[PDB]
Amino acid sequence: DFAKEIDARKKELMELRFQAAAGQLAQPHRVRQLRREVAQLNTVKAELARKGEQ
RNA sequence: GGUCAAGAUAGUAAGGGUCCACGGUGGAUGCCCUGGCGCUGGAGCCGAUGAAGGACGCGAUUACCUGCGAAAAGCCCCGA
Ligand SMILES: [Mg+2]
Ligand SMILES: [Mg+2]
Ligand SMILES: [Mg+2]
Ligand SMILES: [Mg+2]
Ligand SMILES: [Mg+2]
Ligand SMILES: [Mg+2]
Ligand SMILES: [Mg+2]
Ligand SMILES: [Mg+2]
Ligand SMILES: [Mg+2]
Repeated sequence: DFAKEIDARKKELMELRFQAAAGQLAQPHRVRQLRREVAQLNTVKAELARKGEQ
């Protein structure tokens, strides 16, 4: 399911990128926030790798 | 006074020269430190877990440097 959680931020980042290429990018911060949420969402995966499996 | 003769002698500067006054150019000199030099003393290896050094990228807007690496001027934990 974590891939499902990731690609939603991906698609919003894509359509938001399109909007930036056009005439409307009124909240630039929503960009890097979404990128944050991807990094976090992957970093958490790393913590379930070594945990449990040892 | 006036003609006539003889004689002497000034001022004109086209442009120049010396001096002065005033500027332009140009970056010496003084002052300054963001940069260096040396001695002393510490510390002294890095890499197949990918080194040293690079290439390409990551910004709302990014050409250069800096930082980073598709999780890309950052992500998690701890302390101040
Ligand atoms: Mg003249
Ligand atoms: Mg000059
Ligand atoms: Mg001086
Ligand atoms: Mg110095
Ligand atoms: Mg390298
Ligand atoms: Mg970028
Ligand atoms: Mg660069
Ligand atoms: Mg990846
Ligand atoms: Mg903290």
